[PDB]
Formats: sequence, structure tokens, C-alpha cells
Amino acid sequence: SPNSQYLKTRILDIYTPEQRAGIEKSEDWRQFSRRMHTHFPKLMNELDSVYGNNEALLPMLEMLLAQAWQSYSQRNSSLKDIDIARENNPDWILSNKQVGGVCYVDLFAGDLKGLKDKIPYFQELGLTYLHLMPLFKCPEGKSDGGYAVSSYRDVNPALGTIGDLREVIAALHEAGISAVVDFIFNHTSNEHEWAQRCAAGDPLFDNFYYIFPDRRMPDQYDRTLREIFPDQHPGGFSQLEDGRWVWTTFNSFQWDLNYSNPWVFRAMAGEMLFLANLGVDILRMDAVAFIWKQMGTSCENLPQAHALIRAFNAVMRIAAPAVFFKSEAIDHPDQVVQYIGQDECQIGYNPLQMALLWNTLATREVNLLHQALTYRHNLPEHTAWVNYVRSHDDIGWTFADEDAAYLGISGYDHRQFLNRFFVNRFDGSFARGVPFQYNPSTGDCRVSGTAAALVGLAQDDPHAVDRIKLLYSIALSTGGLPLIYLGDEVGTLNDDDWSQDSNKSDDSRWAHRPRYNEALYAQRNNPSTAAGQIYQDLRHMIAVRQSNPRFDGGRLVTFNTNNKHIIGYIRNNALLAFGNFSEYPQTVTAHTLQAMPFKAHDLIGGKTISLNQDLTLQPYQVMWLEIA
Ligand SMILES: OC[C@H]1O[C@@](CO)(O[C@H]2O[C@H](CO)[C@@H](O)[C@H](O)[C@H]2O)[C@@H](O)[C@@H]1O
Ligand SMILES: OC[C@H]1O[C@@](CO)(O[C@H]2O[C@H](CO)[C@@H](O)[C@H](O)[C@H]2O)[C@@H](O)[C@@H]1O
Ligand SMILES: OC[C@H]1O[C@H](O)[C@H](O)[C@@H](O)[C@@H]1O
Ligand SMILES: OC[C@H]1O[C@](O)(CO)[C@@H](O)[C@@H]1O
Ligand SMILES: OC[C@H]1O[C@](O)(CO)[C@@H](O)[C@@H]1O
Repeated sequence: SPNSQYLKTRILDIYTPEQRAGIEKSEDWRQFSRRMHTHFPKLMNELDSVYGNNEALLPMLEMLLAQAWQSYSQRNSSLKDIDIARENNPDWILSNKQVGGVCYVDLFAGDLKGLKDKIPYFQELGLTYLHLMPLFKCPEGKSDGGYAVSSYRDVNPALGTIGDLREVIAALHEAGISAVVDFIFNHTSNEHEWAQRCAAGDPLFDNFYYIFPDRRMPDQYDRTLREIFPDQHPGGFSQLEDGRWVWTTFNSFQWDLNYSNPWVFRAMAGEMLFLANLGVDILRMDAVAFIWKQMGTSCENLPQAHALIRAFNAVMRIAAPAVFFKSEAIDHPDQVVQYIGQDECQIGYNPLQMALLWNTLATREVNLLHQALTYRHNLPEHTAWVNYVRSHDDIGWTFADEDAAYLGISGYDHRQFLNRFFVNRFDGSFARGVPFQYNPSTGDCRVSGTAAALVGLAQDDPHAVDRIKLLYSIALSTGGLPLIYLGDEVGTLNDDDWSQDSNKSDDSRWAHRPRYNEALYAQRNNPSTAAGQIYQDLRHMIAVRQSNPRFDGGRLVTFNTNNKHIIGYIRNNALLAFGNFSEYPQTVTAHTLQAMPFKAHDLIGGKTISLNQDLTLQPYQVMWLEIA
């Protein structure tokens, strides 16, 4: 294997002697050379572990490093300042100052210019982080909501131009907001030029996808593949018009890229560098689990998938240090956490906490949540969870069966209950969700619907507003970067017309992708409305989180409340949080509170609470007590 010094000398061979002397004395080359020294051994090691003695590895690597240098050279000086800042502040992601939001540009603001016009609202809300849903060109009609990408470079013209996107990112940065976008690197649309040219037999795109002559290998693979959208097709493959079969983990119009071809890694690393130099701060690594395949396995979470992501990480450390990764792994918690590492994905979605928030609202019992917060919350140094309540996707019940079994809970039976409960097929349920991907072969099902729909706001359940507050309080205070599904902060309900659009009617996730509700946002400062009640209470929690250092960092210790309905945990040995998941009043006894200070200020309600007597919480009440 080559060394960084050898490879650097060859990078420079493209220059005339006169040009080269100038480059070698330059600040950019000095920084690039330093980062090569520090980070190239990781890049080489990870790529070696995946591709081994492949003839194409060294030529690909040299091509990639040449691109990395050109990319860093071209990179804007303002971005190079963020590179340095984050290179010397790896824990910026862990600051209590960070609060994120996510929205669709079209649904929330019409187009990119409209989105730029909403930036003052984002500042008003206190956001420091904004994830914009897939922005680039995609098939007309059905595109999995933009996740079938036809071009990584050309903006969806319904949203505007690449110039509009540049103005948005600059305007976000001006407003103190990180720009977060998707890196959809497991698959492209079937209309992507790479896909068309690969299928057409263009030798330049040979082996860019997984294409088979018949069902022989697809049948073998399907013995062990999980079905993500069983409504759409069985197993992991779809048939082309010419009779061949292509790997399609997701929709039939999403073709899995073939990372066993090192030139595919190179191609996507080039796409990553392009996004980096737009000034993107965080790339959401979509479908991380699926980027390596192996017969006889689930073709999820394989060692090479992790190694490739670590290879991508090294490329950013070399050529765009400001760019961090957010892993999307929605799976068993033992597998979710493996993507999170300073050298892999520095942050990642926390589906366990999210799913168990909803679980706890249904059961009223904090057992599973307490277990998760006790044993699966704390992370390695320089990493963080992204804690959330809802997303653009369905809710999957991804708690661990093994964990549940310790508590005497059958995972299978419990999921059957949660699914009935949240689609209003259980006596007395307050939830108004919609099924998503019921799989008759496994009994698995997921849930669609907005936060407000799932807590009972559609039917004006008097507890709905407080339920929303409780859920978000936990995401905001457990430690990690909280992510608001924009629209939730004014109680936005389902798009009840989603099923009438023939492009959407077989995908119930569209139920919880409503447009910006002008009527609700107009009432956000009106305490007489649900919208204003939700907004003011969420905004207050955001303000407290961001201003109070007791929330800093990602670590917590749970507190045994001795009440099966009340969750408790402590931040920085200084903030004691209680959340009541019962619709009835619930007490923490004076006996349970004996070790605490005599009195404590509650940041939620603003009163001084006596801890030497029984503490009774109203239904769904949250308390944030300063105990140091
Ligand atoms: O200065 C480096 C050293 O590289 C040698 C070739 O062995 O020339 C290479 O570097 C030049 C300057 O970048 C290139 O113009 C040339 O094409 C490349 O072969 C020497 O010529 C040079 O001294
Ligand atoms: O049920 C409403 C609506 O949802 C769509 C597709 O998302 O199907 C979902 O609901 C069906 C009924 O339970 C499930 O069989 C299916 O798996 C689920 O995705 C439509 O098919 C349906 O009309
Ligand atoms: O009927 C309600 C019960 O159904 C299931 O058994 C669930 O596992 C349990 O949590 C719930 O209380
Ligand atoms: O760490 C400081 C951070 O605060 C922000 O404004 C919000 O993310 C970032 O743009 C900046 O890098
Ligand atoms: O740090 C918080 C501490 O400060 C006080 O208000 C006064 O000492 C205590 O009641 C409280 O425990």
C-alpha cells in the first residue's frame, strides 16, 4: 500500500514546475498535506479492508485524491474557516445550543426562494440546524418523495436552481443555521444517467448496479433479505422490461449502487465533495445499512458497509473537515449504535428513544423507555444522538426483543398491540394513525401520521397539547441534538387528502407530510389556541435548553422514580427531569426524593418545588429541576 507522501508528490505532477513551486508554498497545500498525514492512513486501511488487492484500488485512490485536492483548493475560504473551527471543536454537535428542524422545501415554503423567506421564522423558533428534504432532480410523479435521485447536481426545477440553493445555504449560515441535506448514496433512480448507461451496456458504467440475467441469484438472495416496502414488491429485486433483474431494496425505481466496484465509491465520493463545497454542514447518510451485499446474509450492517462509511469520513477529514455525517440506521438498537463514531458517523438518528416515547404514551408505563435511557443512551466521546419525535417516515417499533424479554414483554405480541393502538383499532385509543407496510408474511407493520394526529389533537383530546409537550421535552433534554419535524410546533394534522393523489395513494407516509398550515402558524402567538399553546411551550423549552448549560453534552443517568408511570433522569448531576406518561396525576414520594436538595427550581413551570414532601405531577406534566 502507498503512503501519503508518495501520493502527494504525484498529485502535484499535473502542474508545471513553476506552478508546482507556487502550490507547494501555499496555505491550502500546507493544510491539505497536514490532513493527508493525519487521515490518509485511515482512508487507506478502510479501503484495503473492502477492496483488498483489487487492481483498480490504487488507480481509483489516486484519482480520488487528485479530486480531493482540486476540491479543497476550490473550496471557499469562509468554509475553510469552518473546517478549522470544527477540526478543533469536535464536540460542537453536543452543545446544548444546538436545536434542529426538518422540512420539505415545497411543502413548507413552495420553493427555495420561499424557503429563504422563512429563515427569519427559523431564527424566531431558535433553530441552529435545518435539514432540507431531497432537493435534486428526480422522476416525475413517483420518486419516493425525492429519494429516487436522477441527478446529484441538478436541482429539482420545481424548487428552483442550484443558484437558489447557494443563496439559501449562505442565508442559513448568515442566520446561524447549519445546512443539512441528504446524501442518497445507496441507490439512484432508474432514470439517472448512470443507471440508463449501465443498463444499456455502456462499458464506462459496467458493474455500477447489481443486474442479473434471471431469478437464480435473486431467489437465493431473497432467502435472507428483509422487505422494506412489501406493498411494492417481494424481496429485494425488480424486473426490467428486457427480462433482467436489478437489485432494488426500496422502490422498483430505486436501483442499489454497486459498492463492490471501487469506481462507484469514487463516483459517490466526488458527489460528496460537490455537496461539501456547496457549504453543506451535515450530510444525512441515507440507508447506511445497505451499501454492502453478501449472499447468505441480510445484506445489512455488514463490516464492509461500516468500513466504506469510515472511508467517506476520512475523505471529509482531508478535503472538507466541516462536513459531519448523520447516520440513518433504523433497525435493532445493537446495529443502530455501530454507525455512530467520530471516525464513522459523528451523529445518528435515535429511533429507539423515538419509538419508545410513542410506546410509553400508549402503555402509560415507562419501563421500556427507562431501560433504554439507562443502558443504551450514552455514546462514545465526540458523538451524539439526534433525538426526534417524528420524521418524514413512518414509525417502526424498533426496540430490542431481547431487552423486552428481560421485562417479561413479548416483542411480537407487543408490536401487535402498538400497531392496533396507533391506528385506532384498540378500545379507547386516542391515536389517529394510518397503517404502513403491513407484511402478511411477518406480521410486521409501521405507523403513519403526524405527532398531533397520534396524540389525539384531530378529535380535540384535551390531553393532546400536553402530550406533544411531554414528547418533545424528552427529545430536548436527554442529551443529543433534538430535531423538530416542522409543523409539529403548531399541532399540524394529517394531510387527509393524501389518498386521493394516485401518485401517493399506495404510500401512507404522505398522510404525515402536510403542507405549511397558514391558519395554524398565524395563531402561534395566541394562547387561546392549540397552535399557540404548543408553540409557546415548545419555544420555552428550546429557550431553556439553549441558555442553560445543565443541558450540555449527551450523557445522562436515569433516576428511579418508583412510579411506573413517571420517567426520571439527571443531566450533568444538576438537572433532574420528570415526565408523567399517565393521563392521571402521579406521585414521586418524599421517600424517593430524600437524597435530593431540600428545594429545587422547576424550569418548566417556574416555581420552587419542595422535595421534602410528596411530589404530585399533573397528567403529562414535565418538570425540569435544578438540583445543582
Ligand atoms: O519537481 C518534481 C519533479 O517531478 C519530475 C518528473 O520526475 O517532473 C514531474 O513534475 C513536474 C512539475 O510538476 C511536471 O511538470 C512533470 O510533468 C512531472 O513529470 C521532474 O521533472 C521534477 O523535477
Ligand atoms: O390503509 C390506508 C392506505 O394505506 C396504503 C399504503 O400505505 O396501504 C397501507 O394500509 C393497508 C391497509 O392496512 C396495508 O395493507 C398496507 O400494507 C399499508 O401500506 C394503502 O394500500 C391503503 O389504502
Ligand atoms: O391489552 C393491553 C396490553 O396488550 C399487550 O399485551 C401489550 O403487550 C401490553 O403492553 C398492553 O398493556
Ligand atoms: O458551533 C457553532 C455553530 O453554531 C451554528 O451557527 C449552528 O449550527 C453553526 O453554523 C455554527 O458552526
Ligand atoms: O445550585 C442550586 C442551588 O442553589 C440554591 O438555590 C441556593 O443554594 C439551592 O436551593 C439550590 O440547590
